[PDB]
Amino acid sequence: AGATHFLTPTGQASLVDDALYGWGADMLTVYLRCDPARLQALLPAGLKVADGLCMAYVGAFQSTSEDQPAAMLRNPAGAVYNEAALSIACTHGRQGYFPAFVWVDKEWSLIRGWLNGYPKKIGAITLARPHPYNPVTGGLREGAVVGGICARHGFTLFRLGLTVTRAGDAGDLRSRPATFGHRHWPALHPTQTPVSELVEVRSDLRVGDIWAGEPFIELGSAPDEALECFADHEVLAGVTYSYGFRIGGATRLE
Amino acid sequence: AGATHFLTPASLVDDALYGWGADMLTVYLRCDPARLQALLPAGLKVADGLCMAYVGAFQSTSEDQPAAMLRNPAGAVYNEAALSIACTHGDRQGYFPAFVWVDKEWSLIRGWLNGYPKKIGAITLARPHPYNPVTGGLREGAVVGGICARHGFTLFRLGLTVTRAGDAGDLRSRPATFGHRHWPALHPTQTPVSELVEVNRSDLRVGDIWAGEPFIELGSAPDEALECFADHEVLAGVTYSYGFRIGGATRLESL
Amino acid sequence: ATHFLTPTGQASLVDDALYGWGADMLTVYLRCDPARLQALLPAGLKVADGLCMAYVGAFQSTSEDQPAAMLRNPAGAVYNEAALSIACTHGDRQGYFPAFVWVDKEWSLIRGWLNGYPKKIGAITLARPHPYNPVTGGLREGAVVGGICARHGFTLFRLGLTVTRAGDAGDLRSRPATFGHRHWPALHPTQTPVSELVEVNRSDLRVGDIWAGEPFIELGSAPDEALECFADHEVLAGVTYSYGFRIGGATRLESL
Amino acid sequence: ATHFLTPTGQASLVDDALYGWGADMLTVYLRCDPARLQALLPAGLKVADGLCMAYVGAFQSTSEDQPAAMLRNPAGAVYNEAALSIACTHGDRQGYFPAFVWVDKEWSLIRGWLNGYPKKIGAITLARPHPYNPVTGGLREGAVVGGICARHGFTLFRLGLTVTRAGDAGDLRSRPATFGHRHWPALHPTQTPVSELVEVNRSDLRVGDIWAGEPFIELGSAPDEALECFADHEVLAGVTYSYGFRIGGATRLESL
Repeated sequence: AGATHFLTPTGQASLVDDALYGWGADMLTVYLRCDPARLQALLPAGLKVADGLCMAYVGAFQSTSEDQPAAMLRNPAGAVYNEAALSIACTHGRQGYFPAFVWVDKEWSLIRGWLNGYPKKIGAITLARPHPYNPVTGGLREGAVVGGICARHGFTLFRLGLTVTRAGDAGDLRSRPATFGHRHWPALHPTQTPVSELVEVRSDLRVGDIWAGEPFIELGSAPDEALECFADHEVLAGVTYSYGFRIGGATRLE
Repeated sequence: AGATHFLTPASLVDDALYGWGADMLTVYLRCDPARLQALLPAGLKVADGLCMAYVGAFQSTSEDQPAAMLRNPAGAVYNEAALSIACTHGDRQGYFPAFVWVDKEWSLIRGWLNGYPKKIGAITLARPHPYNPVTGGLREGAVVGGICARHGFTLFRLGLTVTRAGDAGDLRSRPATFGHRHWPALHPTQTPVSELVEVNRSDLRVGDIWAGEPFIELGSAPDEALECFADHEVLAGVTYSYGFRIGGATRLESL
Repeated sequence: ATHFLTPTGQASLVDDALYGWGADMLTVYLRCDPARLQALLPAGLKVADGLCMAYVGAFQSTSEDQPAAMLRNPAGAVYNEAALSIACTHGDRQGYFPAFVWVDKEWSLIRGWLNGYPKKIGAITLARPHPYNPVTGGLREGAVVGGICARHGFTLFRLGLTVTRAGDAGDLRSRPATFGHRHWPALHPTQTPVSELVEVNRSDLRVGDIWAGEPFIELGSAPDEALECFADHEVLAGVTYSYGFRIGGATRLESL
Repeated sequence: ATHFLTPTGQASLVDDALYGWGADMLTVYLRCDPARLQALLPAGLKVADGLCMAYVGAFQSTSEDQPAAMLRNPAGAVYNEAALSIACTHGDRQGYFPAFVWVDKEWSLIRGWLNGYPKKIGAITLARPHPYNPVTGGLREGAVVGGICARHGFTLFRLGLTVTRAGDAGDLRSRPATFGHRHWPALHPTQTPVSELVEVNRSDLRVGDIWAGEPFIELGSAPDEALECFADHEVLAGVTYSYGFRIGGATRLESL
């Protein structure tokens, strides 16, 4: 069921399948508030910024195609990726997030993302959590620390951290049901066929192993990024957790 | 004038003319034309099975930011390996670069936008540095090497033992580069794109050409189709430098 | 304790502090020709019956001295590692000699070398099913686990497991000692070399969440490696598990 | 030769053969407070007037007795490197001590350490205009050159040059010696440590294709680095050039 480059009759060499995928992930998330007017400039036409709430995350993801549920056995690097993002709370009519800036370390997740309107670049991303068998720290508990960082082209993009203060629950995260995407494929020559459309993307959502705590975030700057759009912020809360979901193709809105 | 994500008033790619300079290691091969045809998009017809494998070190610059290299050096260089198929569109002769791996996603996306099928890999081109006092630079007896890998799998290895200075007779030049600009729908409501394009590069210059004894060794990966190039005859090897300018690829027809 | 040496000590790759590790592991046990493996052992170690261990792991290390360093330096707190290790003995004492090891963080490379663990830098991935993944679930009967490592563009080896059952410490082949060859050669005759056999024992050890299954291994080859030393093997067993440990400096046994 | 030690020796990271290098270099000269730089120097080296050099380079090395290794192992034949080095003296002998070095191939890290060059692994890019690029041309008046290095996600430093004129050896601040601290500490009191000052001299040296221009440097910061030691500087000059050299092992001068 491979649907992209490299196209061959077998489909073995395609980056992404036309198939349902499943994800499990561990996440470090920091909620922020920026000037809503600055964030609106980053939103595609038809989405309205909320009160400036933003989420920064660094996560470690494990995805599986329903078309090849055992692919991890022979191709482990095709089954895991890391990702960092700065996402903006917004509305279409319906509450959601628009993930304006996303960096991932596997291009199959980049392209799958782009096809469903997720703006992604390639970066280097690390999520560090205390391993539960680590005898010096144990795992997640009060006093545990979690860290994340992402970088691209030699530039630090942002750093995130959490000092865990207590076990948490769904109250400690700002869930908004929709994820809005901008499926965009521009023309570099006037004869090329462009695509530009708003889409909405997840079923079977489970969230758990939630810990809340004292967050920190430090934004970097790069000549080919626009990180300053998130610079003048209020840091609201931090949480770390695990989550699983299924996604298909994102549905065209307009 | 960034034209892609991230769109802000941070784009990977500019709507602008780009220039490249590059050093290249190239091995020409012949495979079964019938196997290669299966890799060609509709409307391109395989030639006699001629294929080219290359590993190159590229330096690209946008005319919109000709000095970007000063502040963003990693945005100005990339490495790339490819397996390309000699083919025709009508009577016009070209190459279709069926499998390409590059190590910078701005080159991946620029490639995809102009119909180059690219993945991200790790690619190294090693050529003798002219100031190296043990070897000197390129000359008779010099060796050149290239390798590319993805997901931990070796994709292919290339090499050359230089035998003599060369000239354009040693490059199997075909004027067109044909692409498949492809953007599929993952939901039936999404708008797909599938169109054949032709890249014309202006200002092409080739030089510092050396010919020699080639070698190639194909790997295998569960998410690649390297076997399509496996049963081959190794024809020739060359290393050289080349520069050109490219704009967008012109649309030829829908698929 | 190492470069870069400064008055603060903040730029040292490796320090004297005690560390703890947690890890998830994929391990395949093998049997090779004992005579071939003996050629890889430093003087004073005797091969066992040819038993070997291949592993791929995702590791997380923390200093007792800086237990919260992970908050500001996450990439300094995690690494992946792959190894081919040889079961052997020093006298009647049973251990492993980890002949070939590849890691993706040089602070782990250097700590290894200082204790006689031979390490190179490679690219290493361990993939296990995430428990929240709704397509697969986590570790269970029928789950698959994969690992791969590569260097210089060459696949070094691939490992995998199809889980068949829950497991126990019985499915691991414990030999307490890790023998090392602490080696620092002279590149000029006036330089001071080091060559000595050392022994590490874990001062804290935990294994759990053990799953056994059907293994596979596929060795590659590279011009600057000696993977063929492990090539003609019998595949014995496979296991995936979680692991925790504490290690200090390795005690010198004898000069070489 | 080093790990991995095998009878063949095909798996050693480093051999004691003579090597030759060719390289393209971006260099910025600086002056810092000599008192801060002295704190980074090992005992027996005296800081000069505070002159430091920052460089980013693309290197290509070849073993004199494996001169064709690049054909089959290209990644073993090239590396990138960034450094901050301190002008100093040993007696009245003038040299550089390369206090902080980041390289992207561990065989270059280890060869460095053996010869007393303190090296870590980083990601390093040197970008120079390719002569065949029709938008820019190559090196000329008005050309721009850039270099950057990073580790653990932290930018370490950035360098750049806007070329103003062709240059010559007058534009280099050549000091014949490179002084090293060959250091191999003990992690257990029974282990044999090494700590000695060494001197490397080039037995073949070439510099050419020199261009001078307007430099820039921007130091970063990291929790596991000490880049602030170079922070309060005066930017003196910038140059890009090509370089070739042969080096063997560094000679031991004295213990530390």
